Amino acid sequence: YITDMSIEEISREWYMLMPRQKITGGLMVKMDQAIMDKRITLKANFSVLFDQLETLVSLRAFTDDGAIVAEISPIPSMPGHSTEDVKNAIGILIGGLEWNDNSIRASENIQRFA
Amino acid sequence: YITDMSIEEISREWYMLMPRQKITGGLMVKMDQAIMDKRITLKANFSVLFDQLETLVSLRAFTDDGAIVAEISPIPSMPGHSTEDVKNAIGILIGGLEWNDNSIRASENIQRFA
Repeated sequence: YITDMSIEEISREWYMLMPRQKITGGLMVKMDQAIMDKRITLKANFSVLFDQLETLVSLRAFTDDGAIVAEISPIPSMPGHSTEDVKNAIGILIGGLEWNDNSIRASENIQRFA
Repeated sequence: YITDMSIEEISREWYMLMPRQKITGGLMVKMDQAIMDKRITLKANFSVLFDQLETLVSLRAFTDDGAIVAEISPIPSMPGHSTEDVKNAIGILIGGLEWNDNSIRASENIQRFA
């Protein structure tokens, strides 16, 4: 099991100026269209089996000022999913952010297991 | 050499309310951020060689409305783009559009050669 976020930072209620979402694999992917020209920093809490991602808890995206603008949590009702599902939820999100000229950096673990 | 687009279509000028344009290779994807939940159809005029694509002249995207909301055109300063470039511009455009809950359909010719 791995962690990039304070139990606080993962339990922090957050909201969007311009809500967007996309449901993939077993993964909900939300992200605020309002954000542009910022650095976004990706932090995932997740589990691992045999040196590889096993299950995602939450990935959240922070700005320089530590605000969260996008999350990638499992589906509430129907969460079962693989890790190949995750790499895509991320491509998806990252893709959306970079459309608004934001530049993206990812947690170290996030790059090891994805 | 293939043409989904009547000359009027590929020549006509067109506008956006929430413009956004990414770059990839020698190609310039612009899209109107202001469009939500519309069906978009991709028509592309392009040159083919053998049984695969050669040079995009342009790819525009239309609502059932006939209005063009996106365009993947070759950058004038450097004009050269690649086959793979085009594959990327398109994926990028789908993705950027599909965030606004838009549904896409591609011309036969596009699906055939890309």
